[PDB]
Amino acid sequence: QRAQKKGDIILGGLFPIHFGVADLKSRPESVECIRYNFRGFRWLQAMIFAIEEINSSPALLPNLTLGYRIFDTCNTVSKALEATLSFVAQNSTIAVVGATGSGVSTAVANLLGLFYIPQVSYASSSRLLSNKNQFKSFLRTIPNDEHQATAMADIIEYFRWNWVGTIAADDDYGRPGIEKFREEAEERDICIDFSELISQYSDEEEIQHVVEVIQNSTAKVIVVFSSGPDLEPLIKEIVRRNITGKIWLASEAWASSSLIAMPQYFHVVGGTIGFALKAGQIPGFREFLKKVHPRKSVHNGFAKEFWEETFNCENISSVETPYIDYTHLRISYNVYLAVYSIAHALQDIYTCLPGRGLFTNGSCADIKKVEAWQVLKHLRHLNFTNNMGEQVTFDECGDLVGNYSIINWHLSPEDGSIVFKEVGYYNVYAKKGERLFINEEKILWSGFSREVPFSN
Amino acid sequence: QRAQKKGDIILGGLFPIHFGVADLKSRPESVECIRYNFRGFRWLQAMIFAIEEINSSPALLPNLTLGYRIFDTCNTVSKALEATLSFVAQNSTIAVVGATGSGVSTAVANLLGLFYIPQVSYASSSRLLSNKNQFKSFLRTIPNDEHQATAMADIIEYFRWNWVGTIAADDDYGRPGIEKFREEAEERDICIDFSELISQYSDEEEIQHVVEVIQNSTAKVIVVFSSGPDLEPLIKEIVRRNITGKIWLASEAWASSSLIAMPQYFHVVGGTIGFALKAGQIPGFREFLKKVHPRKSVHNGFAKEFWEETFNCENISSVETPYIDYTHLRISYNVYLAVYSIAHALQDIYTCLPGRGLFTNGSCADIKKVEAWQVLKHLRHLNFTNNMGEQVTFDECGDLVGNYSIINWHLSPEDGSIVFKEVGYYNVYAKKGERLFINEEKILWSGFSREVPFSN
Repeated sequence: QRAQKKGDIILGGLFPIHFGVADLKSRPESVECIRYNFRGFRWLQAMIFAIEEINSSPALLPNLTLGYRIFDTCNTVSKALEATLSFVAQNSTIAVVGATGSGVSTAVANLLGLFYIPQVSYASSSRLLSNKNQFKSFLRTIPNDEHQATAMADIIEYFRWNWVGTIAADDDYGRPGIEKFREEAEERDICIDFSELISQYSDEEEIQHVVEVIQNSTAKVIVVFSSGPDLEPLIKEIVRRNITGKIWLASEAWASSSLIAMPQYFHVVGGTIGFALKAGQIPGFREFLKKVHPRKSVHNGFAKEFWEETFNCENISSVETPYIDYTHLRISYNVYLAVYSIAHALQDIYTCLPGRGLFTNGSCADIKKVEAWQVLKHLRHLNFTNNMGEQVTFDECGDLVGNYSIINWHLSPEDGSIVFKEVGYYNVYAKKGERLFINEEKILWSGFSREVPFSN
Repeated sequence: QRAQKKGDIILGGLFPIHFGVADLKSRPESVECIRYNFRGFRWLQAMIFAIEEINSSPALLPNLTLGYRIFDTCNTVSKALEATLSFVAQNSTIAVVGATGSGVSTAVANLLGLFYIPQVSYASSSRLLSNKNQFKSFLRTIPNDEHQATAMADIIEYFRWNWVGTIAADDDYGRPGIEKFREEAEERDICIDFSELISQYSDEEEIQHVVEVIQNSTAKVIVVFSSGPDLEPLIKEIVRRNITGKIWLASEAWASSSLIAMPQYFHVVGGTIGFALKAGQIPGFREFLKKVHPRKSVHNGFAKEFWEETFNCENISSVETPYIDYTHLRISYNVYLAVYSIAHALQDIYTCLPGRGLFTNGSCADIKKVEAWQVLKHLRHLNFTNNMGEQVTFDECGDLVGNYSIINWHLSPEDGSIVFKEVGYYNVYAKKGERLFINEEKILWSGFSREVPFSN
């Protein structure tokens, strides 16, 4: 299954269409995914949507079509790596949209970097990815977790808390991020009661042990740096243990994750203050999402599966699912800018006056035979503006930043569903000590109480 | 340059023959190594030595020759990855000796795992490599750093110290290891004055900052988890800063590293207590090392370089160098067992009675057409004995353990060189609290003083 389309310029794509895959008595026989990832399918959608829009856009890259080769990482390096090999078979993909996971992106960046194939991630936020010495051809349209780690400490200090816990996934997006927060704390005089590591495949024993350490601890505030899949197993047992009254500080990855944000668990996950990326605006994207259908599209071979999953195999709106059930496009917007950033780099090459080329002898690149390294060069020196009206320009470490959005989980009496209410903002562009804004109101501590909890 | 030799069974090899490699105005043009790694060349030597010995060994694998395909990782994933691709071009290498670096091995294990190619590392000691969920085809002949992290804490508690520092390389062999030690401390009531991260390519500013944090701190004991190259830059400035009286606790990687262990720095690096792996015994290896010569051997294309480096381009003994200047073979012995472990696995396949096969239907594998996954199966269930007289059998996470050797750096008045005197032992096979033995004598605190230093 691969969303593929013919084009003069081919752009690779790696998306988590699923959440994870299922001795050697025989051939390994590969492995199969076992959990469809709605929203993740809406991701590749944006990518394809942006490609179509730019093809229909005469101003951007005229007399030139752009094709795409998009696969499924399924939150597994193995499937992601097999794909990355398929991308560098000739070395042709001029660029590949980075994967979402920090660990998955790390591995793909290793191979892609060897051939200097520009990789623009849309979710990877691991500080380790900023090592251009190893990740030379890595670029990310999402802020690193260094800023996030700082914001959490600010919030804990803001509510006068000195006794807190810690739970991070045993992988790139968590262990490194927590390290930064640990350093953020202690300096602000915030003692850490306990530190725990969880995984999507933690043994039931491990889960029991971490739940045991969650209890016992007198700390009521517990910071959590983990994606939805890794924290899914832990929260499940916490729910049956019915451990309530523990306030959780989400970490973006699971701040808007439906995997954890479900009414059946609101008893414990209720009132979880987390961090969301600034909501972007992709116009005409809603209609594109509704115009999906098997037999139709054809290129997006991923539709069949989607349809089977959304219709137990008919209007998409008929069946509720995170695919079209969205209020703010955040990571989806990141993907849109990611493909647009490459589009502008290619357009720059298409429009480079001789003697004004960033290449040697001020020479330009023949887009008729553009090379990936040439795109990387331009991508490094990219300074265009966003559709939202915002100058976009990757930094020296190929990273662009943006303010966060403090969010608090609240229950809606209309449908009993979990509505995420913005409660404050964190201005990254601001100065230190004047970057955090949290309206004390709109904060339902522990899902209901409106009195700041005690955590000393 | 590749040490290659024809054989029915081909075993890959990745060794750090060097210590590291040297915009996009033009094609990247690859990169070149810039520091020969003596001892590292002595490593591949052992590998080749073991291959020859087993070929000349009729009992082990009769009527069967074994060829090798060995390259240079040069402490760089990029060169290492390019090699790993060369190994899986057909997928043929039945097995590849793992690299030395934790980060380099991690990446190679990703690709090798995809094709289930058994990888047996000889130095990689990163706990993260024990994640068989990701590293399914990873096996290591060296203990993880979890045991080491425990030993350090024991030593600090043994000498009644509560105020200590921390300096780890910003990579797999350091950041994860220190995390374990941090947890080891605090529990033993050992406060950490400061924690710093260093790299082989840390900016001079970074070096100045870490040296500044090294000073100021009242902590006299400073634990250091880093390989020789990463700590080389920091120690250089500490020497010019002439910061003396600071006791250092080596971490195996640099406990016997000539890069740091040099008389010109004994003023600061003097009296550094570190951890060394149990010394193994490879018989007849000395003569093999002396029988090296360009024009001769031919297969080891790495000789030319070696010769140029050892003779500024003649008897090898004439020129002193860590290649033949060795008193205890440790990692070299690890490589010997690594290739022997594969040899025994292949011999098991060569001798499997029908109906007694670890494969389905109790079927054996046709060694005439042996597959890598079949070798992996056998490697998992390997239980042979060492030449030193020791049963060798990888654990569930493909890791074998061994007692460590507390070492203290001492100056020899005969040549003014830095002699490493064994001072104690750490029995991993022993119980908790009864595994650490450090003779208080033979300990020259700060290189000279014989009075336990004060670090509160």
